[PDB]
Amino acid sequence: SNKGAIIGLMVGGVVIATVIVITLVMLKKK
Repeated sequence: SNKGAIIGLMVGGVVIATVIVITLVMLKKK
């Protein structure tokens, strides 16, 4: 409650950032 649940999305978002990094690595190919 009150910016309290905002942390919840920060937990499952750590894995979303791991894929974004490798993404830029696949772009240089083309």
